[PDB]
Amino acid sequence: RVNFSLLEEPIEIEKATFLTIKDVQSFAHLVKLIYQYDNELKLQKGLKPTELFVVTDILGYDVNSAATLKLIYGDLEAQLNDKPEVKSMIEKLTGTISQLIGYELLEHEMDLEEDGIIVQELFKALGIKIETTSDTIFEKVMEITQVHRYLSKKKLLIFINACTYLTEDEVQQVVEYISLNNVDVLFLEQRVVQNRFQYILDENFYLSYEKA
Amino acid sequence: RVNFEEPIEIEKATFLTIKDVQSFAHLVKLIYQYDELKLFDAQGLKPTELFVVTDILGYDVNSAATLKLIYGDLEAQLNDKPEVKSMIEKLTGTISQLIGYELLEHEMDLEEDGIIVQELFKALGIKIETTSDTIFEKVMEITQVHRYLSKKKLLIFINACTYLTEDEVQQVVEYISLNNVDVLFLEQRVVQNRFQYILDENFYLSYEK
Amino acid sequence: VNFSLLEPIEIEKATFLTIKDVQSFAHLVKLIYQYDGENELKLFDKGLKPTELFVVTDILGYDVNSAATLKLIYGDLEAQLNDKPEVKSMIEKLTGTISQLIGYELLEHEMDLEEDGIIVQELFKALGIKIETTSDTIFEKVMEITQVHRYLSKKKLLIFINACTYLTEDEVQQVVEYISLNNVDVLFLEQRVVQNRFQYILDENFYLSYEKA
Amino acid sequence: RVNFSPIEIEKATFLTIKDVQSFAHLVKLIYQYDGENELKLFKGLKPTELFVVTDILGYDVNSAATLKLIYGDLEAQLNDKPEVKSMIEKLTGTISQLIGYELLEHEMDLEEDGIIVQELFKALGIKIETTSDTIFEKVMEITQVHRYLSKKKLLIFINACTYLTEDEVQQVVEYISLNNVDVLFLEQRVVQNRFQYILDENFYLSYEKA
Ligand SMILES: [Ca+2]
Ligand SMILES: [Ca+2]
Ligand SMILES: [Ca+2]
Ligand SMILES: [Ca+2]
Ligand SMILES: [Ca+2]
Ligand SMILES: [Ca+2]
Ligand SMILES: [Ca+2]
Ligand SMILES: [Ca+2]
Repeated sequence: RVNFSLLEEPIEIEKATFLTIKDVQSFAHLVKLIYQYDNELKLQKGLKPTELFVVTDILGYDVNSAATLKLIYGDLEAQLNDKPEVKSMIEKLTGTISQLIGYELLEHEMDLEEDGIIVQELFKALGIKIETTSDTIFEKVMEITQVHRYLSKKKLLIFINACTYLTEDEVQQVVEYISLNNVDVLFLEQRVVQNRFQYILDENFYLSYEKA
Repeated sequence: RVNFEEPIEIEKATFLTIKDVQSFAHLVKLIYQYDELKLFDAQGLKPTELFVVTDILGYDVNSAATLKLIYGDLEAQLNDKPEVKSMIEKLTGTISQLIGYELLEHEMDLEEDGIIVQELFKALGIKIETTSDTIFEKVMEITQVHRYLSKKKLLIFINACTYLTEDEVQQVVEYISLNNVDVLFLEQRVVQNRFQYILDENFYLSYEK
Repeated sequence: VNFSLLEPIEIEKATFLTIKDVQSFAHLVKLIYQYDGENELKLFDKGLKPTELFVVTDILGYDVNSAATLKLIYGDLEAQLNDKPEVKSMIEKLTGTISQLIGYELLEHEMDLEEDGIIVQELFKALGIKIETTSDTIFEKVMEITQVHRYLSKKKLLIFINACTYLTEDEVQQVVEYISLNNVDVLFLEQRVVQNRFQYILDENFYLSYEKA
Repeated sequence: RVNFSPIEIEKATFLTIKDVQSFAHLVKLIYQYDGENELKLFKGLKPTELFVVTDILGYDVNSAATLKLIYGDLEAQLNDKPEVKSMIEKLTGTISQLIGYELLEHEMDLEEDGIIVQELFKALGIKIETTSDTIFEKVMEITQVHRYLSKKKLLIFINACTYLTEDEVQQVVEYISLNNVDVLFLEQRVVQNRFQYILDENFYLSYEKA
């Protein structure tokens, strides 16, 4: 994954790549570009607006949206498909509940009818979601990265200012996760992230791949 | 129970025929307009306490407000069969445990609440069966549903008795008696072989046969 | 359009069908309400989707002012307006003037405000444009349902059940009079004979005939 | 106004937290605001009285409840310019009648009520413009929105000053002091050239000019 704007040199986003932009205006501008994304070019084949995933507000980000739960539930059912001895138990438990309640409908004085219970119905009845209420920014960053692991239509996650919140070993565990799961993410910072390699465009317009 | 040209007393299944079509139309209008024509208790009826059907097969017996009342009642019936409820409680508990393990094995921080019996009712698709209904059956169903909707003091059917054999009518008239529900049947053709208020072409109020 | 259930009766314009036996009247009503295409009632052209069918028993209760009906009526209403261009341009010029004025008000306001335009539909919707139904008689409502049947091109067959029990002999004529004018196929289904007109009849012993009554 | 996890929020007030773990911890505390570990006082603040932004450009300024309030103010404005209101009502009036005849000649029994200004604003899609915003511009708009929502007693911007030059912050602060609202700027690095509370690398609170 490749982008270019004012640099006149293409930056390469492979796994977890850090881009620090010292001058606030140029940082405000690249940020504005990222939200207006459509100038600013993302690649070979140009990225579709819909394949970009941007977060600035880590805690406000809704990770339990309707679409994301759909995939999670899809995978949970799959996982449970591969454990026939468990799926089996579940089926017999739900079957029994249905016979049981079935009887009640009969003894009920109106003309009652039922279908049955499939696993998705169970996921929905259980209130299955990602836990977020007790999240630290670190725990949440991780949760956002994993949703990205899943959202295979989302080609690039850009974090903005996310590092201003994390301790240095915290940044390393996020990187280790991104490395290990073959996803690509850009951290866009205005202040240098300590003890690692990063692109830096400095107070003047000198682009370098230094370290801190 | 009391409604009014002359005051009429509605209790169990009562029949009102109007043979002059215009005055039948006019009354049916007034029935749909209700808020001019006045309906009383033992000594004032609010619109939400009145309930009307012309389209017997189209009426949704499975509407959410009614499904609530049946579910409530179905749960009460569970509650009063303590060994059965306990069986269900532990079976849904066991499910919640199993799925909960699966949550732990899944890579993300996953959470679940629990399964209560109303959720089971909604997951099974508990409703009143209607697909196979005959007009006759649907009238029976609608009538029961009238026993439950006790904020609905009076039920009016219009032209029901044109769909129904004189024997079905009597079934229904009885069934209504066993539930002590007040329902008015408004017709335009006399209902054969029974006592009905009649308002004839020449506007004479009769209690005939 | 055509039905068989037992043989076949063409329904062209305002056509009446009296089923004199109550068992059979009820059976057929059930068939209509259970209509899908795979089941035992058959309605033609050949073709006829359930989505294309349109049945009303309860007339006062029918919602003539639904969103999907109103979209069609507004559409017609737009066209009637394009057929009188001097009125049309006056509307465009008058909404134009509106938009400029409110525009200047967006400029003078502290905040950075933006508008787009007013198009006729938006005017219809701001006008509370609907069919008046509060004061309806059954007769009046029956006209409106017929009228709405006409504008819904997707609805090929309208069916009224027991409509003639609320309607005087004069009133019936006019519905038929309207129906013919507009080339819409509506079937009136009855249990009693309709006074003084041509109908199909199924008698208590199941002979079908086409008679005045 | 008053803050503790003991700080007085008045007009434009900045609070810098130097240890990232503290910062993180407080930001989280802000997103959980109920009345638990940290507290905001006039008497307590309800969570609907609170108003936090981190994602400036993402923030929906054009929400149904905010628009409600602009429209009322726009309407108020209109009413105060009676020559204009009078022109608008004539225009809507004439339109009403033209369509009026068209309904009378329509075959169906067609009915209309009328047009009031609020409906006018709605058919226009009156909204705050944001597609072209810079972060600065958006920051002004949100500050404006805060000025309309009497209900939110406090606005908290987090990391706002990583996107803003010294001169722009200064324009934001001029605006706020002037329209007199309470907005807290929570940062993790010192904002040049102004007074701000500072939490040291623990645990000392001081109120200096940087
Ligand atoms: Ca089910
Ligand atoms: Ca969590
Ligand atoms: Ca639950
Ligand atoms: Ca049934
Ligand atoms: Ca518009
Ligand atoms: Ca009317
Ligand atoms: Ca209006
Ligand atoms: Ca703007």
